[PDB]
Amino acid sequence: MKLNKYIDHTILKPETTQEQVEKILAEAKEYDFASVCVNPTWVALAAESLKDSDVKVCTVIGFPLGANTPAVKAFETKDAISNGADEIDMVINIGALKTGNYDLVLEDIKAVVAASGDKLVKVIIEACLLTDDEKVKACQLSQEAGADYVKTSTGFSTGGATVADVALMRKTVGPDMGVKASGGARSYEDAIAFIEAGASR
Amino acid sequence: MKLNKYIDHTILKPETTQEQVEKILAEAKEYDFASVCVNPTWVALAAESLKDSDVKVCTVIGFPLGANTPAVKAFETKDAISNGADEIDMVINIGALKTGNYDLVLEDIKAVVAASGDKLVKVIIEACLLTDDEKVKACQLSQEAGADYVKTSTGFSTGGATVADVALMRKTVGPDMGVKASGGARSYEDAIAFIEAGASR
Repeated sequence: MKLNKYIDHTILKPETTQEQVEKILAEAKEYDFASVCVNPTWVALAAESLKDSDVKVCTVIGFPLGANTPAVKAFETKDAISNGADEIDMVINIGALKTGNYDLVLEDIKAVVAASGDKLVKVIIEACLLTDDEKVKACQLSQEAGADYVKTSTGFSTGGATVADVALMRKTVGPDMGVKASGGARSYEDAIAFIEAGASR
Repeated sequence: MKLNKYIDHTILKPETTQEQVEKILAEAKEYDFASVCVNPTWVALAAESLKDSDVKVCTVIGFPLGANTPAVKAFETKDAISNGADEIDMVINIGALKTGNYDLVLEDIKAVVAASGDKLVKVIIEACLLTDDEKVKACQLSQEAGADYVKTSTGFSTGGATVADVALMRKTVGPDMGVKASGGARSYEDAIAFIEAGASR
């Protein structure tokens, strides 16, 4: 129970204005959600809005395509933290993973984690573009590189979280790593199903 | 009268593998296209493949949502150029522009131009998400900030270049700034229409 703390109040559409972000922040305080998720450009604003609030400021790194260099994702992480971010969601280098360049994927995630400091890092693996072997390998690489969560989706691709995917990730990273279901409409029914599949906080 | 020089051979999908990029490079040299456009993660690979050719290495900054901070876009620009990029396509801060925060838009584009050095900068305005006033102002800001091109689209939103948009951009920036038509599904016929509408190379 207490489903409100399973909700990351998210707004990441490119056309998003300040008014809409402020509306999201207001709703987040009023309904006491776990966090707000904004693009880096709003982090500062969010940080100022939620400084007296259990609600965390979450932002996205190398988002949503994850096709940046590790140096740039690291820099964007440290910048986001300097601007007031509490959590870091990065997008895995999907292309490198599909290429079989696991060394670069690992370097990438480690680059982001190193810059993170005491802040938690979630790695969006973008499951809808992956084979099952690639999902497993993405989660293993995420755990080895020292990430705290694996996340299903950006919400900007062909599909979001599936029960099978969530269960598979949970199986892969064990019980002590976070598994977040993202992407989708998304109804509370979906959230219940994902939690039952092994999704965490 | 010779269309191959209006073509920027582009591959930016997140699932893109090394083999596909190499195929794109091979096709680009073999048919003598203007450039290849890849995400930063491939710039180096492109730079080595096209070091002996007239074909330019083009990459994308703050792509495709343009919702990064100016420091990060500048850093990514410097990183890309250090990796061998010849041209820079940045995405305008669409949200700031829709907010009316023109100061931040201008600071953003100027940051990228400053980091650009002697390399050319195109500003992707993502026209499909904009009103006509915002399109005009995006082009004006791009011009004021010292960019060399205005571009219609990222190819990752609801629509790409339209003849009307191109004509409007050309009308806005005059005859000495570049106007590039990019985006969704593009037959040579469309390219003809856009060139006649005022698109450059």
